[PDB]
Amino acid sequence: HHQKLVFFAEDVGSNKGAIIGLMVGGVV
Amino acid sequence: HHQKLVFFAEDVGSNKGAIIGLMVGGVV
Amino acid sequence: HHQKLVFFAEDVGSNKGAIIGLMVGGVV
Amino acid sequence: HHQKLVFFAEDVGSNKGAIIGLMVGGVV
Amino acid sequence: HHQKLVFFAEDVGSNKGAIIGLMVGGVV
Amino acid sequence: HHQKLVFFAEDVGSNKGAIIGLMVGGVV
Amino acid sequence: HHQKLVFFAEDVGSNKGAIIGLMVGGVV
Amino acid sequence: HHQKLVFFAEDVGSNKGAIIGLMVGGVV
Amino acid sequence: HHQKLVFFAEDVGSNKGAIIGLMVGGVV
Amino acid sequence: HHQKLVFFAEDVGSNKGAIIGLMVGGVV
Amino acid sequence: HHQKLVFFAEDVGSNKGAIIGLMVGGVV
Amino acid sequence: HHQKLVFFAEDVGSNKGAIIGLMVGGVV
Repeated sequence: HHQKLVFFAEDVGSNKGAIIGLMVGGVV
Repeated sequence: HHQKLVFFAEDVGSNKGAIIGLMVGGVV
Repeated sequence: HHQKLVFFAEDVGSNKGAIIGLMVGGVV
Repeated sequence: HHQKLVFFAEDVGSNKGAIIGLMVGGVV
Repeated sequence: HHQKLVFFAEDVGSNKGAIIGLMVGGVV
Repeated sequence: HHQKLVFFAEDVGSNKGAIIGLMVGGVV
Repeated sequence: HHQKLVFFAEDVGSNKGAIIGLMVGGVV
Repeated sequence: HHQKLVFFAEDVGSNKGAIIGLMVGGVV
Repeated sequence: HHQKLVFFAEDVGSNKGAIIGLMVGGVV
Repeated sequence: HHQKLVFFAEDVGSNKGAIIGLMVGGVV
Repeated sequence: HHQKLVFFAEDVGSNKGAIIGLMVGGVV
Repeated sequence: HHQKLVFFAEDVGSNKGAIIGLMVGGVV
């Protein structure tokens, strides 16, 4: 009477890229 | 009387790309 | 009467990339 | 009557990348 | 000959809510 | 000869809600 | 000779709601 | 010949909420 | 010929909430 | 010919909340 | 009547990368 | 009637990288 259960979870809400807010430039 | 169950989940709401807010430039 | 259960979880909300707030530059 | 249970968890909310606030530069 | 410049940025990639990976329960 | 410039940015890629990966339950 | 410029940006790619991957339940 | 510049940045990638990896429970 | 510059930054990558890895419980 | 510059920074990567690894409990 | 249980947890909220607040530069 | 339990935990909230507050430079 064998029995097995497996549960797995990966990469929940991580930032593997970039999140950048503001960029400004140039002569004035 | 064998029995097996598997449950899996990956990549829930991560940012693998970019999220950038504002870009401004040029002479004034 | 064998029985086994496994539960696993990886990478929950880490920052493997960059999160940068402001960039400004140029002559004035 | 064998029985086994395993539970595992890795990388919960660490910063393997960079988190930088402000960058400014240039002549004035 | 007056001149003024202002630059501002807030809340770049923070987690003000929850990021939870796995939930399991019940009799077996 | 007055001159003024303003630049602003808020809430770039934050999680104000929840990001949850797996839910399982029940008798077996 | 007055001159003014304003630039603004808000809520770029945040999750104010929920992002949930899997739900399973019931007797077996 | 007056001149003024201001630069500001707040809350870059902090966790004001919770980041929790695994939850399991119940009779077996 | 007056001139002034200000630069400011706060809360870069701190944890004002909780980061908890695993929770397990129940009779066996 | 007056001139002034100010630079400020606060709360860089401190833990004002809790970071807890594992919790287990219950009869066996 | 054998019985075994294992529980494990690693890398909860550490900073393996960098968290830097402000950078400014240039002639004035 | 054998029985064994193991519990383990590593790297909870250490800084294996750098946490640096302010950088300024340049002629004035």
